[PDB]
Amino acid sequence: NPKSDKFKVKRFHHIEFWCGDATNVARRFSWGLGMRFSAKSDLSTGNMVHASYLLTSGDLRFLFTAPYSPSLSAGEIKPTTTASIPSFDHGSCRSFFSSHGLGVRAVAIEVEDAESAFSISVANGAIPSSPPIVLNEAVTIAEVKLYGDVVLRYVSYKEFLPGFERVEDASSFPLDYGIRRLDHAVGNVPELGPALTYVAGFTGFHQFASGLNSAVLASNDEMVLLPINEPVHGKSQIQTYLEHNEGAGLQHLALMSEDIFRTLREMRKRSSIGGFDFMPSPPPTYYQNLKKRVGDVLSDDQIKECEELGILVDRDDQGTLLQIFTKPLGDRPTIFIEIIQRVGCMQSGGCGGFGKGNFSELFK
Amino acid sequence: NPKSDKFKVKRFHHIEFWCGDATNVARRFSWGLGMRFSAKSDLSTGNMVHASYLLTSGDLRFLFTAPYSPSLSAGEIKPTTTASIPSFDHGSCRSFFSSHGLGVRAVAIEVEDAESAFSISVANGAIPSSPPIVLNEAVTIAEVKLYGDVVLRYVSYKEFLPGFERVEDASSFPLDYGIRRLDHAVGNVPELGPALTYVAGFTGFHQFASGLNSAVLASNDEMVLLPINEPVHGKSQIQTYLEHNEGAGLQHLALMSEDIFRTLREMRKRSSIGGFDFMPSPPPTYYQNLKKRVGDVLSDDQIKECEELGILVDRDDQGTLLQIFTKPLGDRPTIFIEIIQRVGCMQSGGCGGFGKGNFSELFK
Ligand SMILES: COc1ccc(-c2c(S(C)(=O)=O)ccc(C(=O)c3cnn(C(C)(C)C)c3O)c2C)cc1
Ligand SMILES: COc1ccc(-c2c(S(C)(=O)=O)ccc(C(=O)c3cnn(C(C)(C)C)c3O)c2C)cc1
Ligand SMILES: [Fe+3]
Ligand SMILES: [Fe+3]
Repeated sequence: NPKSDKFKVKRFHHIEFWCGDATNVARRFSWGLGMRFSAKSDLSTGNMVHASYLLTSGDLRFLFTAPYSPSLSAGEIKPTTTASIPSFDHGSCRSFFSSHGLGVRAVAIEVEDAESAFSISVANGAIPSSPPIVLNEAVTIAEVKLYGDVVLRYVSYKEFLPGFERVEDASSFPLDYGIRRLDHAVGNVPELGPALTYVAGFTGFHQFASGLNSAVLASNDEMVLLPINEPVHGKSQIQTYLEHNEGAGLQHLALMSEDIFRTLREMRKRSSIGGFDFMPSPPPTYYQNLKKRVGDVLSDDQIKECEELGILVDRDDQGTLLQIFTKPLGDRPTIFIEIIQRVGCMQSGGCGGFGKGNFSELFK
Repeated sequence: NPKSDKFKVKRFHHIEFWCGDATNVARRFSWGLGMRFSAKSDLSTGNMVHASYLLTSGDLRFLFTAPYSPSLSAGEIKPTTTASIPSFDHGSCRSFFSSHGLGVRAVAIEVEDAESAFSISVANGAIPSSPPIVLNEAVTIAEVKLYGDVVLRYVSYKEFLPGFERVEDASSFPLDYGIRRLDHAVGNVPELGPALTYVAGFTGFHQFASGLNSAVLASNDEMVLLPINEPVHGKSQIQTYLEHNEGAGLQHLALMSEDIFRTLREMRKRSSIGGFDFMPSPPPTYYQNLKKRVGDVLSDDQIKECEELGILVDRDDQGTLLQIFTKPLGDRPTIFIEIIQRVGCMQSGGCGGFGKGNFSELFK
């Protein structure tokens, strides 16, 4: 839109979850989402600091990290660290998890120059989290505060980060349920205004046009979308999140699927056998009314298939979007996932909206 | 053997894992081990303190617990607690996990009288962890220190604990790979002598007849088996465990299978899709030699099936045992699982031994 990015942003690079045990979370997510085990950085690769496992599905990258006993790297100093992600900190990790529980620590975006991106962001009010560091004279990584204890990590290149080792053979089963990339990453905050002013201030991201108030910030080509909500008192779902999460943090990750019907069949088969659960499906009435609001974009047959899978539908102009939501990913009623597929706008980011019309249509 | 139990022990009741996120660990374990989601105690059941999920497979019960934000129960006091497991403590839980990582907090055994069991144990040198508390005038639970931060929980009745809610319908998929009960729970300690003297001292358990020294303690009917190892310096596998685990703790849980061949086929199918990995199989030579050492108990065909599944075999007198080991359950190279099936002794506990002969046969 006005295209005011203060630095060249390319696209989402990865999402990093800080966990208690990386192995168990990553394996659960791999099976439930159909993401392949692609790379690792841990004791077997010489990393005495943290255990990190990368899952991939198309362009989507989910990183799962947990801290080893500090005792293993007690003789190291930053200049001699065996960690592959220099920003990692045992104390910060444990504190983050103890406070918020399983959740996203970093929303990483690929930029043309992470060093430049960091300096420009800070010059513009971003709170530094981790300075630019050049890994193997090939990749540069830097971090600034986004909201709560969630950071925005900048990654630039001159597969995954150096230090990581590609997973081979049978250790890497080719799971794939259709998920292809991260559409949007939404955060919950107590006060939307200051959060918007802060994030838009350091990145230059423009605004992309109950119980909550929301706003979507987007890069120049609107492919990187960072929405934010705040609660509206007088009980907000966003307020309950803030309480259980102990403050602001990522609310949901919307994952684009090249075939949402296939992704939902595959995910639903695995719900009760190690996978993810979905929220209760809409009533039959929602599908009756769907025939009247999107009848021109989806046949009666495509609508029945949406009903079988509990898929929700909504639309703007230019496009339509199919979406569905999982139940919380872990113990706390905080972070959850959204599976989405957009029809139209030939594709332009945000085609079809974000389903705000479903909040209403669902209640009816 | 001498049958010196100081109180009436019945059998293993459950194993409790203290986690960062109970939901994710429990769902991963459910799928990888084929254990049904049977009961829960969390926000939906009114528990504002902890999230606890029970998985069952035959008589085997695996409990997964994680602490919610203390803020949710900040107005509670022990006399008004909403926790279903009165021994739970946010601080202790977080400390345990931060220190050791994902692992067993409690090895629970059913006794005729948990109050009596606790008092007698303490009179005999057991270090109290949690006093006897009567839940819903129906179940009594008490805890004493076993080793490290692992406690021995006594449970007596007058399904699972009160407060827990049975999982119904589709929320409980009937997974079952053949696992039926807990055979033995082994702990690693720095000094075997004092640990044996301590545990045998308060329970009356009798001794059931490289790099390590081990000893097996057993109840009267030898159905409850609590083995313990210590490292032997001059690098012990047990020493590496102690370092990564930050001290003593449960090393492995041996799970009895009513059909180890079926359990291994099912588990192996799921290894790379959210399940558990197994250690590298024995060489073909191990199976050639197996034909000569157990040829009278297992046909050539049964031996080839053991080779396909990587199952190890060993024997004493009275019986033979089939066993296999998974790779560590979580991030740290600490706790792992053992799948076992015993042939003979018609069944008496410990029939066939524990595979000590395999340590040698494997190296060759
Ligand atoms: C907690 O239970 C839930 C789950 C999903 C929704 C829900 C619904 S519902 C009630 O229909 O199910 C419709 C759209 C969106 C949705 O994902 C969204 C809404 N606005 N935006 C922005 C980008 C503006 C934050 C989104 O990303 C969401 C989260 C609401 C409550
Ligand atoms: C860490 O890698 C491993 C995995 C398994 C074994 C292993 C082997 S191996 C080398 O053949 O694979 C054979 C038997 C047993 C076994 O489970 C055991 C041994 N003694 N006892 C007692 C009860 C006395 C502690 C047991 O419970 C075990 C743990 C050894 C190293
Ligand atoms: Fe969304
Ligand atoms: Fe064993």
